[PDB]
Amino acid sequence: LVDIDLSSLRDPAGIFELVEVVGNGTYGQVYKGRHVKTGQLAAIKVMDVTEDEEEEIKLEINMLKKYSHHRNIATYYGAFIKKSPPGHDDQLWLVMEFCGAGSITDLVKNTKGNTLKEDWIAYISREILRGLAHLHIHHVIHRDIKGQNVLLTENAEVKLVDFGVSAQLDRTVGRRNTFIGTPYWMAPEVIACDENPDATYDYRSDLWSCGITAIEMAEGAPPLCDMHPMRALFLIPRNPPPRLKSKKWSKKFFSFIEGCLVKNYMQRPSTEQLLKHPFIRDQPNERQVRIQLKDHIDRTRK
Amino acid sequence: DLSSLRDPAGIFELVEVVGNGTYGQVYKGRHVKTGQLAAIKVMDVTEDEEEEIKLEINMLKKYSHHRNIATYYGAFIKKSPPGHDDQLWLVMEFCGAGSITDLVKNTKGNTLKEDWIAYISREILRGLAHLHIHHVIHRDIKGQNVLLTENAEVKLVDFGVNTFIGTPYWMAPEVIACDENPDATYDYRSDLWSCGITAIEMAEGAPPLCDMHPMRALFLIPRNPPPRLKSKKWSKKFFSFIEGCLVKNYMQRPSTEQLLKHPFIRDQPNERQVRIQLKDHIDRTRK
Ligand SMILES: c1cncc(Nc2ncnn3cccc23)c1
Repeated sequence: LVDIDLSSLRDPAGIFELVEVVGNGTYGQVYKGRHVKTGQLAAIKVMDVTEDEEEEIKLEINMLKKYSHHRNIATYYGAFIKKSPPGHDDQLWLVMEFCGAGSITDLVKNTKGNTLKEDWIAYISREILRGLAHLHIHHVIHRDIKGQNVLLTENAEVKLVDFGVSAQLDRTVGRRNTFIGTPYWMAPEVIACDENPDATYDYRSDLWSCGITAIEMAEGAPPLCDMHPMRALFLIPRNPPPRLKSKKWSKKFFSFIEGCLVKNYMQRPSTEQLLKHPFIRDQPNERQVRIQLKDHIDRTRK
Repeated sequence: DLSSLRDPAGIFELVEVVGNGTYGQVYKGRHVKTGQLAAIKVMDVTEDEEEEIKLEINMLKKYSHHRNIATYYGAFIKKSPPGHDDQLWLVMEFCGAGSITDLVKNTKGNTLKEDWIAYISREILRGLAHLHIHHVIHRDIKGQNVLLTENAEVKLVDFGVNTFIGTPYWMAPEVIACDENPDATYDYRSDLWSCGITAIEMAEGAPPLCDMHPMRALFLIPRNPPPRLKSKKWSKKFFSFIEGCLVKNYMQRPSTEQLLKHPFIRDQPNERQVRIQLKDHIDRTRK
């Protein structure tokens, strides 16, 4: 798009507009929007921000790493501030490519038995991996791969949520930064312990999260769901790699999970290696899966 | 019943973001009909929730009636259009002077006078003593949850409160799971550790380890010796009070009643003047 500037905080007038009526009290909810110049739909994350946070947002935007677009990433369109008079708070807008069919989590929640068919898991997992491969080659770690951050377009295209990942813009607004988020999709290396005191992310941390997302697609929830988050945090580096509960799954799927879920990131395969895994590489029903997913989308849209 | 909750249209308007009790945001709310101020904790009702907010509202109305706890007014449901969750509005007492964190950040040198720390710490302890006798653990004592009214009254907010971990800096060692503590216990005494961290925050402008990434702070809290005031300027009674709050093993940590008898808390002859001095600061902070 012609009027996109990812390096500056601008007024959205004449660039983007909300289509849904946005009320009072926003803190990260996503609304249908539109690119004014092209008419193309957009997803707009809206947050009420203080005058102080706006100054901070400006610096964070300067630190945004850049990367070309990719069919498996919901294109990030920038950050905007919609001004209010002094005293009353302004609103930060984070703008992204619109994905109509909702998240992978909603898809599984809406599916009978909260389990997706294996060939659907293979298709979705490959698209996630292709999205990650693109970020990784540009030296960007997603950091929040989970079913809720993997979206479907109307045409069953798979896209990773990008509301400014290379500077975690959506997890800093209302002091959500000082906070440890949800731990269920966290790799062992991102959690500090005796052998790992400097809990440092690596590109490979996204691959562990991708494996947890594949279990989430298979069982409707990540392995340590409902457990107090502090206990999940203690158990992740200690427990054996999570494994699918049901015996119904193919050997290739169990094998794919073993690849993602190597606890020691130094021994965990790269995104390129996981893309060559038979579960991902061999998809002869790929044409049909898209058709099957596209029908599930159109049937839930009523 | 949750269905009995009315729409806030024509009753309350959201003015500006004041805090965050995450879940959701906290707003300075203006009563449309009277012009009177209130704090509004806005949250999306997944429902799901149902019992979760029902028991939050239940404990808000049950325990808000103590001079050291901000009083609960009522609740509203802002019905949202399809495709979005409805919003729950919890209306609370607006504490005009803001949080003790803001107070210290606005103070020159990011340090409060010792007799102010003693006064604030005692009111926190009195608020905690009320919750503890009613078998309630606050679980989130920190400068951001300790507020000052315009009359320099000290009030606690966001008590008795879930798949995410908040900020870890004020967490007691027992609330953090490790080899020797796999269960991550919450005891009434966990609030006392947090109270000690809040006293350091009042003294230095930030809790110990504020620098560290939250995950690293989480690893260091059970390992590091009890935090201690950096400056040598503080009195021995204040160092002694911190030693009392900051006993790492909660089984050996004094109760709220024992800490209320500590000389730093018990001996406050300038109590009348401190309130005057605090009221002066808050009324001065108007620009
Ligand atoms: C409930 C839960 N978490 C935070 C709050 N914050 C406030 N509440 C009341 N007055 N006030 C003035 C400034 C900030 C606040 C309340």
